Amino acid sequence: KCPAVCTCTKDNALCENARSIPRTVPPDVISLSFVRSGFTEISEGSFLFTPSLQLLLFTSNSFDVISDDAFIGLPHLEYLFIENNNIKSISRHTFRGLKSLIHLSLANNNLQTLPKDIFKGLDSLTNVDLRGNSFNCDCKLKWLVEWLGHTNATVEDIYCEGPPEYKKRKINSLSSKDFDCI
Repeated sequence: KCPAVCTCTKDNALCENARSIPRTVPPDVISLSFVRSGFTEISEGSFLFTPSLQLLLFTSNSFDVISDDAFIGLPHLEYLFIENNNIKSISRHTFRGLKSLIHLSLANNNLQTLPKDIFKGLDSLTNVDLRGNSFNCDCKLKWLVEWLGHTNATVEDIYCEGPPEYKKRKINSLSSKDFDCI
């Protein structure tokens, strides 16, 4: 049955003010959304009780950590929209196992950095949205500049919000020349 913090149809569940990721979402749902949620963390294997998800949305939440393998066990997931959240930390293997993922959004989360190889193995990606963040253009972001240069995925123009000498520079236009790290 539909969890009380959710509203469900046959195909879809929309959860609001959830205090934890519910483990009782009906296992046949193919799209799941969390809005204004109470939980602060997304630990490994959080969605194993809904293995048939094709779409996941997180919007207007506050997260302390999205952990390694948060989205593991979801081999059919094609759309993952993580937008308009406060997110303190995302991990290197947060998106591990998402071989079918077509479109990832990390838009409007005021992210200051992204860990190296965060998109490793996302071989089905045609779209990634990175706008509306606050990236610091330092050595920790060097990998992203290289990734933007080699990916076939469509990615919008995004801009450094720091350090001050880099502010408003288009990240897509940077080179590894722009970074001399050790």
